[PDB]
Amino acid sequence: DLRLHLLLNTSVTCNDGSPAGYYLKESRGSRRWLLFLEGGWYCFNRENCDSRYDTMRRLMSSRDWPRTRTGTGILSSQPEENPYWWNANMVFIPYCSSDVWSGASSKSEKNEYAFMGALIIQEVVRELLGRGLSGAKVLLLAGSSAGGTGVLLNVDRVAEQLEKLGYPAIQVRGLADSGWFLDNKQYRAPTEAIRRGIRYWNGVVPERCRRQFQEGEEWNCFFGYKVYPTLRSPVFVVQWLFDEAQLTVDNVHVQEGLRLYIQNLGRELRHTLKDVPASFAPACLSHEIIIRSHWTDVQVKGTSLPRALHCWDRSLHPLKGCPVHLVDSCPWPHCNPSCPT
Ligand SMILES: Cc1ccc(CN(C)Cc2ccccc2)o1
Ligand SMILES: *[C@@H]1O[C@H](CO)[C@@H](O)[C@H](O)[C@H]1NC(C)=O
Repeated sequence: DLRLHLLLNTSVTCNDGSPAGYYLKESRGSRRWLLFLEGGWYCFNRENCDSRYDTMRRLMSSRDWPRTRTGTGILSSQPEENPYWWNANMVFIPYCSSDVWSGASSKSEKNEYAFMGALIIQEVVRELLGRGLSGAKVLLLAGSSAGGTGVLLNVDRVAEQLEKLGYPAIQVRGLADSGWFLDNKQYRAPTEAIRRGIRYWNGVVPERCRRQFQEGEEWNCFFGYKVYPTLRSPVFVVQWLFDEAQLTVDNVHVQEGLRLYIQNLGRELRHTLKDVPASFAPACLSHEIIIRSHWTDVQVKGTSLPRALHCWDRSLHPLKGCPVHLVDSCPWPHCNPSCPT
């Protein structure tokens, strides 16, 4: 199991002012570190954050967190469950900031809630350097859903943090799972909700992307195909072609009109990944995968996701029989027989 540590700097807080934290299982024979960002949507004004505090409070507060968590999927220490990185040092960072890991605002006389996701990541990294991270060869920042978008927003800032602190030898990389969305036309909106969120959170985006889109337009950097070309750290993108959260925001729940909509969505997502050299994108209706225990089951062109990630590792030392770019071409959900049931 992974053991809970609340942050020693208690000014870095969850939404309600309680300390943020992380779950850790050390592997003293390994110089690889996996830091995973939890997901779970977000809230963008006082009224909908109040609702979330009533019935999704573990995503806003550490008051009720358990002392341990079992590592699953890519966070498992068993080679049978995790062929990729079973011997790595494992970290799970709970999502308690409701800001897609972008915020830098404290609770105050003028703010009912604190939104400190970007600062939580920074503080976890700093405290881990005293526990063994200082000796690392590779730090893989991973995440699912809102945490997958969080990887895209934060991987280059972690790389800059470690450089400025005097650790140029640690290679920082990103793994974004189910966080690559389209700002597309709905079947019957994310952009306006994210625009309001950034102002409510004092949200921050990567510097090069901010400089392209400029003031008032930072919401663009929450969309994978717009922020990814601005990033310097290596990033592997995992994305279902028919993501259930994408379909929810598109108001989709089969006649000709809906058939054409769904096929066009799959084609648009394929297009945005054409020039992403490390990626895994199966033609399935699902959401998240990398901390699911049966993440080993799905394959594209005969290659599993743990295998693709291992091939990525080798590429960062094309490879015969070890591909890193894997995108399905068939045009309908479950045209891949290995899709989750
Ligand atoms: C279960 C879950 C957590 C987060 C999400 C994705 N959801 C579309 C939120 C989002 C993320 C990034 C950008 C815009 C919106 O699903
Ligand atoms: C705690 O975190 C805050 C916000 O990031 C920072 O301003 C402060 O310097 C930190 N305290 C210490 C002792 O590092």
